[PDB]
Amino acid sequence: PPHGELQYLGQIQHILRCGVRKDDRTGTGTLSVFGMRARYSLRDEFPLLTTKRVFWKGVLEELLWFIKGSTNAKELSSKGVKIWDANGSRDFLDSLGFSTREEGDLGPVYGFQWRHFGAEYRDMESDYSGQGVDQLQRVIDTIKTNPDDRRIIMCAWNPRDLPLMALPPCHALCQFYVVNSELSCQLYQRSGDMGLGVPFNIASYALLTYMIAHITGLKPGDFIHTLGDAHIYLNHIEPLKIQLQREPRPFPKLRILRKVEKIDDFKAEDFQIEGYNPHPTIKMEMAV
Amino acid sequence: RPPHGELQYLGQIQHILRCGVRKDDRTGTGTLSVFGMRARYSLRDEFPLLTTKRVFWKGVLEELLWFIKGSTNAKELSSKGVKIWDANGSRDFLDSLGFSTREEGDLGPVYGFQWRHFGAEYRDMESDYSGQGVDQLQRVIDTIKTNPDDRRIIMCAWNPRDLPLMALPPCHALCQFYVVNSELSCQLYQRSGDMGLGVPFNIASYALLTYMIAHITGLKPGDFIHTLGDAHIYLNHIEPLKIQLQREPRPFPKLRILRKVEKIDDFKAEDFQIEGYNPHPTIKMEMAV
Ligand SMILES: Nc1nc2c(c(=O)[nH]1)N(C=O)[C@@H](CNc1ccc(C(=O)N[C@@H](CCC(=O)O)C(=O)O)cc1)CN2
Ligand SMILES: Nc1nc2c(c(=O)[nH]1)N(C=O)[C@@H](CNc1ccc(C(=O)N[C@@H](CCC(=O)O)C(=O)O)cc1)CN2
Ligand SMILES: [Cl-]
Ligand SMILES: [Cl-]
Ligand SMILES: [Cl-]
Repeated sequence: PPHGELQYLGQIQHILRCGVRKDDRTGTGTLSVFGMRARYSLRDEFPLLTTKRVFWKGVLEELLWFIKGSTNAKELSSKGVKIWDANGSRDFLDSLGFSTREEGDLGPVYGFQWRHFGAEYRDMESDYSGQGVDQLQRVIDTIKTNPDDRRIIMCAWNPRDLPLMALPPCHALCQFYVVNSELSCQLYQRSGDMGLGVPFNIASYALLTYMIAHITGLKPGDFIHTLGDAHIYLNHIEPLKIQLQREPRPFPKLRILRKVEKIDDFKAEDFQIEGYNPHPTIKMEMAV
Repeated sequence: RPPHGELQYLGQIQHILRCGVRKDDRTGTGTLSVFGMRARYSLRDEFPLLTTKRVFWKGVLEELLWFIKGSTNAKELSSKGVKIWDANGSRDFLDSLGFSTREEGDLGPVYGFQWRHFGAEYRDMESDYSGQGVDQLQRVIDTIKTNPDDRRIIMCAWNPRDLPLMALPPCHALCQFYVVNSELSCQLYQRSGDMGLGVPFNIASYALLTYMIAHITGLKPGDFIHTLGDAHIYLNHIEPLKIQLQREPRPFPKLRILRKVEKIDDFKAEDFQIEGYNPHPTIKMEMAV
C-alpha cells in the first residue's frame, strides 16, 4: 500500500492549488475547500505525521484532559502543553464578551460534552459528577454489550452550549463501528486547521481508538477522517511548502504498557511511541 | 473513470453485496454492512432523484415540509398521503420501546423537533413549541445571508439528552453548509443508511433542502456531499436490488421552484416541479420496522 501520510499531503496540495481565498473570523485569511476524506490504517501502525515533528506529548496530554472532562486550560498548561492557552486567556475571553469568566475557563467544550452532554454548565470549577450524558462511557458500554449496534456516537456539537464556548468544536462528531474483532472510528470534522490542528486531531482520534480498543478487547482497525471546511491560514502557506517537499518515513507504532480496565485509569506513562523518525519541526503560528 | 452521479449509489450497492459483513440488527431482518463511504452529487441544473427505480417524490417533499414545520407526529405526515413514518409511530412499536402512556403517532423529539427547537423540553407531539429551543434551520439561513465565510453553518439532529425519548434516533445526524462562488453546498453525516429504502429518499431530501435554502439566500445550488457511517443492506432487499443493479441510469431530472419564496416556512408542495423525470419502474422493497 502507499503511505497514509500521502493522503494528508494530498489534501494540503489540493488546498494550495484550488482552495478559495476567504476572510476569516481570526483576521488571518485562509485558503479553503469543502468536503474531503482520508483513511488511516491503525493496524500495527499509528498515524503520527512524519513530514514534520508533531508534538506527541501535546496530543496525549490533550486527550487525557478531554477524558478527564476538564474545561480548564491551566489544568492542561500545568502539564507542559500550551496549546489551549490563547483560547483561554484574559484577552481572548474578553474579546468574546465573557467578562465574568476566570482565566482559563473555555466554557462547555470537548471534555464537558464527552462526559456530561446536556448538563447546565457553570464554571470550569464546578463538580459535574453524575450530570448530563456520559457519551464516552456509553460508547465503551455499547461496544462491549452490543458491538453490532448502529448508534455508537459521541457528539460535541451542542447548539444550546454554542454561545458559551471559547470556541465551538472543530471535531464535532465521531462514530465507532465493530467488524470481526477490529474497532474503527470515523470523525466528522466540521472545521480543519490543516496546518496546525489536523496533525493533532488525526493522532488524537487514532489514540482514542487505541484506548477504547484496549479496554474492550478489540483490535484497532481504521480511523476515517471526513472533513467539512478544510482551511490553510495564509501564514501557513510557506511553512507547508517546505513540508510538501519531504518524503514520509514509516509511521511509528503505539505501545500500551499495562492492562488498563477503565477509560479513566489511563495515564500518560501508559503509552510509548516506538520508531518515530520525523523530519524537523516547522514552526507555524496559531490563529487566535 | 471513477463513478459520478447515480453510479456512486449503484457502486455503493455493489460494494455492500460483494464486501459487506453479515450482522444481526435491532429489526431481526439481518443486514450486510460496510462502514464509511462518500458520494458527491451535483445540484447544478440536475436534481439527484434516482432513475434506476421510481422514487416516491411526493414522499420526499411531504417528509421534508413536515420536518421543517417541526412536527413529530406521524399522523400529520400520514394525512398527506405519505405513509413512510406510520410503522415507527404505531401502538405496537411505541409499546415495544416502553412508551405505553404516549399517543399513537408520537415519534418523540425526532428530526423536525431538533432542527427548530433544539434543547427545549419535549412534552408531547401536540405541545406548542413556538419560540422554544435553538432554531437551527433559521440560524443556518441567517448566517448564510450575513456571514457566508462562517465555518460553523451546522444543523445537528443528534441529541444525546433526547435519544431515550425518540422512536428512532436520527439516521441523518448532522449537516453543514458551505458557500463558494455564489453556490451553496451541503455535506451530510448519515450515521445510518438503509441503502435500499431510505438512502434514495435521504439524497433527494438534502438536495431538496439545499435548493430551498439556496433559493432563499440568493445562491445557486452547488454540490450535495453524502458521508455514510454505518451503511447496510437489509437481507430481504437483496433480490429487489439485483433487479435495480441491472438497469442503466438515465439523466437526472431538473427541479423547478415555481414562485419567489422569501421564508423557509413559506414553502408549500405546489411550489415544486420535477421536470423530465424518467425512471425505470418502481421496485417494491419491504421496510424493516
Ligand atoms: N486555530 C486553531 N485554534 C484552535 C484549534 C485549532 O486546531 N486551530 N484547536 C483544535 O484542534 C484547538 C487548539 N489546538 C491546537 C493544536 C496544535 C497547536 C499548535 O500550536 N501546534 C504547534 C505547537 C506544539 C508545541 O506546543 O510545542 C505545532 O504542532 O507546531 C495549537 C492549537 C482550539 N483552538
Ligand atoms: N428501516 C428504516 N427505518 C426508518 C428509515 C429508513 O430509512 N429505514 N428512516 C430514515 O430515513 C425513516 C423513514 N424513512 C423511510 C423512507 C422510505 C421508506 C419506504 O418504505 N420507501 C418506499 C415507499 C413507497 C411509497 O410509500 O409509495 C419506497 O421507496 O419504495 C420507509 C422509510 C424512519 N425509520
Ligand atoms: Cl442531569
Ligand atoms: Cl526537531
Ligand atoms: Cl435504458
